[PDB]
Amino acid sequence: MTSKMSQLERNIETIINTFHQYSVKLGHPDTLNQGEFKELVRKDLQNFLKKENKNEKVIEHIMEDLDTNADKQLSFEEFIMLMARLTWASHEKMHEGDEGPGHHHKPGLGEGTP
Amino acid sequence: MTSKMSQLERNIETIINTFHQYSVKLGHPDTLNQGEFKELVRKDLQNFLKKENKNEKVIEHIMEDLDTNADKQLSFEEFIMLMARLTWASHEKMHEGDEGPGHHHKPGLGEGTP
Repeated sequence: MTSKMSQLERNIETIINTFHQYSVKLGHPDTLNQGEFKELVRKDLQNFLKKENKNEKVIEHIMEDLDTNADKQLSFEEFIMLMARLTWASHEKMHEGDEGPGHHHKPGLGEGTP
Repeated sequence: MTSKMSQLERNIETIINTFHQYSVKLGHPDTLNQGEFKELVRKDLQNFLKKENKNEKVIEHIMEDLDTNADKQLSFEEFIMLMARLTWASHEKMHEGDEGPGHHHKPGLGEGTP
């Protein structure tokens, strides 16, 4: 086994460093501030949170409501719970209608895929 | 743009459904219980949390200490903060010594990669 690393672990690492590229805009990337968080959602989550991406104030809500440390910033733990909120959304997408549809939801969350 | 999906979003989705395969062992996968969480860490996080993976009691701690809903289970939000704990660890790995080493840490977190 050359690849000790696993599917989830690599996936987490990829998330961590990319989220941190938005976080690193302040230097030692220890957070996502209002601007960094908005951009983060605007670029990568633009699809999963696309409905949310259409408004700035909704993102502003996650921006500071999740700001448990109350600095208008998001620490690893704070933005990570954002991923849980999004997990609940992807939980709803997890019920793929393709097995037997009662009502069809859009791909990946809201996505249009041929 | 055929791939509306983004690097982080796909990465999150991959995490969600795989974590949920361990969560789905109970049916509607709404959690990771003690056994499901241990296995989850044991299989995928076995590398990132490898030092932790060597003990069961440490995983048991994350198992129920993170169990904010106090059912000896981990909801999406509860296991997601686990990923933040692991984010702090990967934050330490994020300081890749390869740019200019003062002290070298093992790859990806603890990994040995040629």
